[PDB]
Amino acid sequence: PQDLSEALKEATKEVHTQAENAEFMRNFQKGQVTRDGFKLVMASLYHIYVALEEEIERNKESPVFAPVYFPEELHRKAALEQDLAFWYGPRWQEVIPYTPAMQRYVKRLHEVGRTEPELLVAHAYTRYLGDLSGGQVLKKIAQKALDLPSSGEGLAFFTFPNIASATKFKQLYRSRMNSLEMTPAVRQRVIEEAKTAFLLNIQLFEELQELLTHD
Repeated sequence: PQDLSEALKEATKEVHTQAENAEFMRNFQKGQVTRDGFKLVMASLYHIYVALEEEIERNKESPVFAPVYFPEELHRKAALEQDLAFWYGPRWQEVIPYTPAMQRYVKRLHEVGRTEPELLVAHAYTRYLGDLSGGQVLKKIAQKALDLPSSGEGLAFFTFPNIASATKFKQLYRSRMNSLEMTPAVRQRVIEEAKTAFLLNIQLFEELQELLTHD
């Protein structure tokens, strides 16, 4: 439907559902997550955001991405750095895993950011706004299921400090994205890449599940 944000939601409803029904995520959402599994998602998110934010910076001035460029409100890399230092210790950077499923997610981000910046919006929208909207619920599940100490660290990723109202921010983001000048042909590629984003998360979930069950 007219608005890109609406068309995107309709065409990805199927894969979005498959993403949430993916075993690993399904369990996490049901409160079934382990420290090992949670550490894997956090490490995964770090690699994803590092690559995504790297590509955003390279394209922040392009007419195709500038409208959805909100560095202070959304950057997550720094937050994940604080979090990984807690979950993996002081030497996290040389200990966190970087699996094949994480690698191809990163690869795709770099591909899009370097040659087709017009599609970066598909990843940024689903990743940022998706994480922003589901964070508080996932955070509580994490706290309950993992029983961490009153360390004051480990879940910074789940709080977007520079966004007062998640609802008002999403309204603004969709507005910028919905008023983005794009061809019905370019528009189709973007919707298709939104699909790619969800599919990349599904293959990641499938791998993390496999890793945990066979270690």
